[PDB]
Amino acid sequence: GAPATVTEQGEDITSKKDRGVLKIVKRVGNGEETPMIGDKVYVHYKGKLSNGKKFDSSHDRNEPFVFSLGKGQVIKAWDIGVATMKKGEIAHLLIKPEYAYGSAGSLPKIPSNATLFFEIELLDFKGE
Ligand SMILES: COc1cc2cc(c1OC)OCCCOC/C=C/C[C@@H](C)OC(=O)[C@@H]1CCCCN1C(=O)[C@H]2C1CCCCC1
Repeated sequence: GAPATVTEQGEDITSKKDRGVLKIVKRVGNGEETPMIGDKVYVHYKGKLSNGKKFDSSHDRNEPFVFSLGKGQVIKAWDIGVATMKKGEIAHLLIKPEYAYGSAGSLPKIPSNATLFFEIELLDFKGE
């Protein structure tokens, strides 16, 4: 599966290099420019828990997901991962609980020590 490809071949994009966020680019985006901290960011995504028990998509809501990069408005893995993406790119992220919801989790939706996979498409990013 898509997760196992990332676990195998996938780029370690953490600063500490602890394999905590792993990345494969699936469709290459456009321009040399990736977003700066603070940028307003527009994505579509699909996401799941590795346990296969929960799934979530921006499409279930019929619209892009929007947030300010690097404000901790998402999990650390998104602030890291999306910062590496070009306009128009689709990537896969596989994420250790340390860069998601950790030992506490976020019950009931996310258990203690959960691993998460996302597919992300970066639609646009505008400046603060
Ligand atoms: C544990 O809570 C949730 C987790 C996730 C989605 C949740 C959610 O309920 C608040 O609602 C769906 C719409 C997003 O609501 C706005 C804020 C999200 C920010 C924050 C909670 O999440 C994140 O940063 C990440 C990345 C951005 C997309 C959502 N994501 C999630 O962790 C998903 C999660 C993904 C795995 C399957 C279950 C849901």
